[PDB]
Amino acid sequence: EKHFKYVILGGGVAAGYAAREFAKQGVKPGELAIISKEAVAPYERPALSKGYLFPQNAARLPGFHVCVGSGGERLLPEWYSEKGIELILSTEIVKADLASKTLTSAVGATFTYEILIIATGSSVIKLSDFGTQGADSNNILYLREVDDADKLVAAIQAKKGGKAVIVGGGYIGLELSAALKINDFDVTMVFPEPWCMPRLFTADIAAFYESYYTNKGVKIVKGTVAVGFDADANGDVTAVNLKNGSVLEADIVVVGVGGRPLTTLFKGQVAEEKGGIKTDAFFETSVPGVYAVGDVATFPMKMYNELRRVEHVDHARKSAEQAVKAIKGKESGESVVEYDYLPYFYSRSFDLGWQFYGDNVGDTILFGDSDPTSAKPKFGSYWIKDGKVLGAFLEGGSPDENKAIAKVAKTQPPVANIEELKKEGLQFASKI
Ligand SMILES: Cc1cc2nc3c(=O)[nH]c(=O)nc-3n(C[C@H](O)[C@H](O)[C@H](O)COP(=O)(O)OP(=O)(O)OC[C@H]3O[C@@H](n4cnc5c(N)ncnc54)[C@H](O)[C@@H]3O)c2cc1C
Ligand SMILES: NC(=O)c1ccc[n+]([C@@H]2O[C@H](COP(=O)([O-])OP(=O)(O)OC[C@H]3O[C@@H](n4cnc5c(N)ncnc54)[C@H](O)[C@@H]3O)[C@@H](O)[C@H]2O)c1
Repeated sequence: EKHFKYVILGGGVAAGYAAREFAKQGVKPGELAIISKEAVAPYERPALSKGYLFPQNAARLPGFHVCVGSGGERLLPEWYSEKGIELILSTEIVKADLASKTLTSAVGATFTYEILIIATGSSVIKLSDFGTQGADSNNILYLREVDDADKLVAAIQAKKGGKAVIVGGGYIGLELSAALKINDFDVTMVFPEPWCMPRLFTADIAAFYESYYTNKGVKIVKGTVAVGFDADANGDVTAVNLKNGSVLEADIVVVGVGGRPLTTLFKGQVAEEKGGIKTDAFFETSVPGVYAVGDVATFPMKMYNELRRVEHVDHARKSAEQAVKAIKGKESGESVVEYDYLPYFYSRSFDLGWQFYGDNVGDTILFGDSDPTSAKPKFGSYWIKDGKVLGAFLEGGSPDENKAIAKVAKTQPPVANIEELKKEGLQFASKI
């Protein structure tokens, strides 16, 4: 039975960035523990679907421990022990009782706390959820944690030069389709929607990336779903059966069909909304002394005057920081300001890299070029509602251009002339 003044439950992005903030805020040896079911210290999860899969110069632990993903210092296991912050690894909590402030591990150990930070992130929706036949065949893989990534690297090696089917057209789908093609697989991506990345992309943006990918040799099958998987006598996947009637041969299948916030330990004990744990502007739940951050939190997004849940990395880092600031502020008598987040999303495919800021609401225009067979692609999009820019996307931007579009999203400037916005889209951003 161990007690700590502060317990972070989960050892991911938000956990690590919260530890770093606790350090900055003066935490003392013996005050803080992090409990994680993973066997390693907090790391930059984004590396797992990018640099981890590169066929050379790949990312590997301990290189991508937090906080190197945002250009900060690296927090190795030794940083935590030198600060007297205890890492309790390979420990999965299976029961949380918020009244008695007690956590229980699968093996029966118990942990009590005074303040709890719920940083349990998301799990992955699985094809067993859809009732897809044969979905338990071997070499049908999902990607969330570094153990998953290691299985994937192992399959990439064992099936070298084979066929991969990627089930899903979101973030995992785009990144993994690219990764498998770069590792010399024949790759087909399958999804039900009419264009990829429906959670952000417009039809116009999606067409650029889908043409890019098919020019690289990736096949895309839209408007269908998997209905079953053939397997061999060892139970290893051999083929994906589609609802449209097509059967795709496959040595590896990777699935990216959505994440789910891991809130199940807390059902009934805290207020929920939009699938996550409802919080205030300081990441406090409906239970005092219990905070939720990162992917599990539904919080007030001040600039859009709405409750939202964000399932991306920038928010996991900044929410973690805000929570610790609020906790420390409450212990002194000190005021903290309400979280004021600008959504920042990004991804990379092959030699492409885009950034998006703000809100994808209103009607869209493109600017730049747009031609996927251009020497060096560089184009963007503005989302315009009520005469003002609410969202901005840019592929191929310099650091100054990226900062400029972020300033557009943050300040929501009015648009006088649309044709002058489309010719000179970034001149507009730079004048803001
Ligand atoms: C492969 C991959 C690539 C990504 N890349 C990007 C990207 O490029 N850009 C971007 O904006 N976003 C990206 N994301 C999303 C981003 O990483 C998440 O928003 C971020 O990790 C959320 O941080 P978190 O702390 O809330 O959760 P997570 O980092 O998932 O951390 C949750 C932690 O809690 C542990 N946990 C859960 N339940 C328990 C329990 N019961 N007991 C003990 N431990 C538990 C988990 O094992 C894990 O350590 C990506 C996600 C994935 C999966
Ligand atoms: N660059 C990034 O921001 C980035 C990269 C990797 C992962 N992630 C995160 O990791 C989590 C997992 O990503 P994800 O791509 O699984 O989810 P996502 O929410 O980004 O995409 C879900 C996708 O599942 C597909 N889908 C739904 N039903 C399906 C079906 N029946 N059959 C085939 N496809 C179906 C859709 O094409 C949809 O695009 C999310 O939180 C995501 O934000 C983010």
